[PDB]
Amino acid sequence: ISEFQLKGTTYGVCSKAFKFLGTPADTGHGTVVLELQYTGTDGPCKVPISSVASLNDLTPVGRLVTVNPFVSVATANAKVLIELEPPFGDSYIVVGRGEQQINHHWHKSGSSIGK
Repeated sequence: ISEFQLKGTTYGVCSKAFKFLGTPADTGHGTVVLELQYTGTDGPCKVPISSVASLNDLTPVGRLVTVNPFVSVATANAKVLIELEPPFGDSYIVVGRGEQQINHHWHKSGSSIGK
């Protein structure tokens, strides 16, 4: 399920220095827990993370549960666990902007993969 203000264009879409620490894992509460580390000393920017049902990142079907995805400071250099909402059947969790990205899958109660 999806709203505007939680995705919320609070700044321009950049991020540069992230790396995965923990790929998304379903909480059994309807959500996934996902962990990154922030691999640089810079980049106050609108962090591109998203939650969709078919890697249709072009129209967000889920949300970012933990926070509005925006890096408000250069001090964001943390190792940081974030919740997302992956919809039922399938989901795809995208981390990045055009030329610079990563993505991960999930499969939950009626997937194309049968779970």
